[PDB]
Amino acid sequence: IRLGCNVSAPSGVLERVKELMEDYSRAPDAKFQQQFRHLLSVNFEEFVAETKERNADLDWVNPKLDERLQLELGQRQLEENAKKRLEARKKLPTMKYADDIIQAVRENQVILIVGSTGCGKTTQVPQILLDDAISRGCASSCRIICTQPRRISAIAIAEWVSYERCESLGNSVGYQIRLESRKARERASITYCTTGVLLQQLQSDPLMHNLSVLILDEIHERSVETDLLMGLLKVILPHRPDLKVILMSATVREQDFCDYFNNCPMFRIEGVMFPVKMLYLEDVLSKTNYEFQKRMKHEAMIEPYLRRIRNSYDSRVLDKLRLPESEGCEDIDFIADLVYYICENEPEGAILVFLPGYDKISQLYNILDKPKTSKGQRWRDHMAVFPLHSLMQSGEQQAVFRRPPAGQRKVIISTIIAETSVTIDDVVYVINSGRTKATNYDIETNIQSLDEVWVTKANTQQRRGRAGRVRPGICYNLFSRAREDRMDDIPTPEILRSKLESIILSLKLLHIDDPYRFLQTLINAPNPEAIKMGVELLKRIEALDQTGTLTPLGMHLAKLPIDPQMGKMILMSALFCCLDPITSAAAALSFKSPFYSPLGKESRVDEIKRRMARNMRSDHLMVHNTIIAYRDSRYSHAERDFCYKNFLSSMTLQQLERMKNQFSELLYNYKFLASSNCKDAASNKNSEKIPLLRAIIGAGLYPNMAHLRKSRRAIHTMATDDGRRVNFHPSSVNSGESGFDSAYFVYFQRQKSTDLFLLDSTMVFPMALIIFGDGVEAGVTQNTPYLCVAKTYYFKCNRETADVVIQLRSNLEKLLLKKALYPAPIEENGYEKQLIKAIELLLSLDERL
DNA sequence: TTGTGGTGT
Repeated sequence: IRLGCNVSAPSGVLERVKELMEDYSRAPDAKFQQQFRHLLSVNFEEFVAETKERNADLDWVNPKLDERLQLELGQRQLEENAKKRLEARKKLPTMKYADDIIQAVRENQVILIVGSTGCGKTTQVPQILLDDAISRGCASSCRIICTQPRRISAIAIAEWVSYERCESLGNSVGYQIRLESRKARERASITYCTTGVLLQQLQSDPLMHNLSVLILDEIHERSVETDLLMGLLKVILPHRPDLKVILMSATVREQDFCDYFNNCPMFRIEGVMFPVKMLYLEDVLSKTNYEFQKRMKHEAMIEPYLRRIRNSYDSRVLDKLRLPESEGCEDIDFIADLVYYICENEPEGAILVFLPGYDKISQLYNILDKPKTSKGQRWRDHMAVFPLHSLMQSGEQQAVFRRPPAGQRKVIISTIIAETSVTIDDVVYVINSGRTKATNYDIETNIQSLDEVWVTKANTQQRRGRAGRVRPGICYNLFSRAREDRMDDIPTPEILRSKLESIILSLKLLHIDDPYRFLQTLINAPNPEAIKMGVELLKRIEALDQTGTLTPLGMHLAKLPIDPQMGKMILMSALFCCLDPITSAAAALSFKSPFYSPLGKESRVDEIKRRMARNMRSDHLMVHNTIIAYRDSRYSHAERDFCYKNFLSSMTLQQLERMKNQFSELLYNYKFLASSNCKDAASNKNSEKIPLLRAIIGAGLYPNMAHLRKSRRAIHTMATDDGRRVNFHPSSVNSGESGFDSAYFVYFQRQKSTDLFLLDSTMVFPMALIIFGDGVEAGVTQNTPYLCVAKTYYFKCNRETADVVIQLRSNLEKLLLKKALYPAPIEENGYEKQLIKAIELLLSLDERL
């Protein structure tokens, strides 16, 4: 055992802490206690009955509305706005099947519609089912929900389908996503939403009584939400005979879904696209004759393929495919030559180059921008080059989407972001390096890593169509055809890679009490070791009790749109009056940092972060400071200048602000706050006290802790509580810093790439860890009296302080248990406020003099 | 000294 610094407190302070605890301990309407007890008392049978009663609205129809819409449809079909738009809609493949689709839905509860881009299924299939019900004079009985993986999809598809109907948004077509909606009318309507919205609405309506038609789209992409929803439909659909489901998929393991729902009807709908010629590494080295130079394994794969094709390609081509570095992005200069080649031959069109990461995007960018070769210098001023990465500004500006200046060919160097989330319409030529990066989590060693990997067959299939949007394109694949056959079908479904805390807890509100029983029924069942490890985390933060049942705290957390650890942090912040800074830190960890990282500006950006951090040694507080500065710039009408100087995304910042206000209102709705403004003065009386902030930030991120032993920019010896060596990720404001007031840090995310990195961190103090943590005991190890936390970090503490801190932790526990069962804001002068003021005092001892 | 991508009445 190694002993750390002294946490003992002066007599005057311990005297006051004790006086305050005694005030608190002298204390003597909850609908929520009734709601919580009622959830736990019903079995599943009673749960299904009761929800049927509260969501009855769709048992009611409006014949005057049925008729009036039946009438306005037939009437407006003779006008000239429609009948051209009906006629151009009849050009889409999906419409050929309308009557066969209507019949399949009528005769079956679940059916599957399989089709690729341009078949129109997403825009057309809702309109078909809706205009049918209108025409038969049912319009008021028809309410259609169509889920989408991505926010942008949901809006744009909803604006489009609305235009096709000669209506503004908000009438028969609407969209709802997180914190934004243009809702359609209540009946006879189509609603596009993100898959997550539909899941949250299950809490109020777990059997989907408020919809007549559910349409899941892009289920082949295997997002966590659509996998969950399909599992949950196996539970729901037996109790909902009148409910109609349409599954929708690309042709990517489409049988998996047809299998999963009995053997249900499957429509295949032919695509609309310009053909994109597929070439491989043999075909590229055949055209450009590029020459390489500056395990095997690889020899075992390629040689058998070379034999079958030996008379279809030159012997020097086949000899190049034997080089390990011929495949992928290992040689950037090779890719550079391919871009130059397409500039020389081939018609005008944009090149989209798929490389795995930020590192490789910079390399090709520098080679294309500052060319060393003569051919590159020829082409340099004739290319308009956009790097495209989730961290770079180009995605959020207008340039990369528009066609380039005349005489310039647009070359986009992108990550997998250009596969779906971001689409550029003028791309005619796709260079697919075949390499992407992946996050893997090893459950055994508890290390998440970020590794370069080969893409899957589905990735390549998708990237090919990115060349076929405008005219016939070409897709250049920088791997052999032999590699393709070794590639997996689809990427590992997201749920097999994901932390299960949030899902497990969420199921409890749906009266799915056994996560092992339920999660096993998905298309791909998660490792039960991941389920257990999720249950254990929820038990650790006391969202589930020892027998695994929901606690009152856990029902609250289950009701916040954030992971349960950060939901708990936000609650603490209400009780401890730091609401504005803590919700900023919470919102940024859930979504993302506002900082761009443009090419070449890295150190300029490390400077801006360090500046905004205001020497507080916290990535999380640093973001809040940024949001404070952002707000002040709008009050100053300086906003746009402010975002340019500091390399900040205004789209991200406004989104953080929306998330924060959402957490404000929910907590105010739950009676933890007196005001739904996250800037409200009562809620923020502590928001200036930085040790209190670090304590609450730590309360959320515990138990992720690190200890720093070294010196030198500076060099760091640091290890997590598990013993493993780590460093601050170079993008964290703590990288290379020295002169920390404390040797302890908490972090949200640890990731292995070229080292074991803490992606984000806050400097914390031992007294805060002890109060809000667990594994606390007092003792004597050598001849020193100690106080520990997590049975890991042992601190010198005299006995008077240990006996107070431990009495303090008991009262804090008793308090939280009360506040969760009987929600009500902490009264400013009451008994509860005394215990808060006791903790404020003890934590304030670590203030910087 | 370095960062695949989604998302939550």
